[PDB]
Amino acid sequence: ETLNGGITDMLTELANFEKNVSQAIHKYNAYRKAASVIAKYPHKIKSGAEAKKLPGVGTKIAEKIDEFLATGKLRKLEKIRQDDTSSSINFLTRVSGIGPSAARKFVDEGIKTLEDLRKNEDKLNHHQRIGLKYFGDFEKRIPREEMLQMQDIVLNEVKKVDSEYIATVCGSFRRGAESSGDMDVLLTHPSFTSESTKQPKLLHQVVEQLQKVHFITDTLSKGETKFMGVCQLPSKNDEKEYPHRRIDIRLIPKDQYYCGVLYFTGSDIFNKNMRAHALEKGFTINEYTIRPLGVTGVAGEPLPVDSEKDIFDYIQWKYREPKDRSE
DNA sequence: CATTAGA
DNA sequence: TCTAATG
Ligand code: NA
Ligand code: NA
Repeated sequence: ETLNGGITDMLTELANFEKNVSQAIHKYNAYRKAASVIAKYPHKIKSGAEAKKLPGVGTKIAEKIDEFLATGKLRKLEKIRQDDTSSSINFLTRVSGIGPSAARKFVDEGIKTLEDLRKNEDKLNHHQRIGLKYFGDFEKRIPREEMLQMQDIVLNEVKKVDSEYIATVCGSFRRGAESSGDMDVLLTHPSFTSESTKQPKLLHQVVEQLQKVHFITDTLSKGETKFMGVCQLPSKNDEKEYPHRRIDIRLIPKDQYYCGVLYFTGSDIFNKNMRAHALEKGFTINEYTIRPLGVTGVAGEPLPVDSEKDIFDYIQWKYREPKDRSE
């Protein structure tokens, strides 16, 4: 957690590089396992060899360990950190809709700078274009202050459109976090569940709504179960407008809410833990359901839920407020 | 790990 | 169709 961090962090530095600049899934996958194990390791790594004993830690990595242990630096790292091309890819990648595949492709073409992108807004697709369009706004955090204003609006329409709607703004937001990245609206409705052959307009109705009013200003992607967009707070009697923000909505079968809701609310750890807990308590929990375990090895049978509570009960736990969903 | 674009 | 990009 700190006793072997540099090693791990250098490792991840390395790893990530292979994945992105180079197209070396393997090496990249190497660095990651290695970083994982060493990370586990209960002692201070003092040398390659000691490291090397490790599973996944070969001669390659060990080698880097020593050089780093010796000189608190690495060349390959130092070389890469320098490398314009590689620096370039790490950056373009920040543009929403820009992957590494694209990042290289763009570079090769010679698009390195943000402006480069602008000069050629044509070589970019709608997603990427909007990505670029709102680059600055997409990088800025979301004050809960705004979260509250945002949430409030979304809820208001949802209800206005159909009273039978169920929405939940999951995430950190939900976990009481002071700020957030983008807003996540978990959606469902009774006329939709596991079997009931859809009702795409169920999704569509709302979206239209939020656009209607002008909260949604753009669509990244819209499918029959997941809308990916950008929204905006109504720049008051201005002198102050609002940054453009990422927003996502997803329709859900009412018979799978709380689970998802459980799940999207997190935290990353709280889940796992809550997840490990169900296992002992004779269960299984995943993004959609909770199913009683059967000794034979595995087992099915999706237990009926009506609130985050049911799930809790099932594994016989303490209701944990979103607030304290921290781990 | 699944859901969307696009080509 | 596959393949990429987001979460
Ligand atoms: Na080994
Ligand atoms: Na990106």
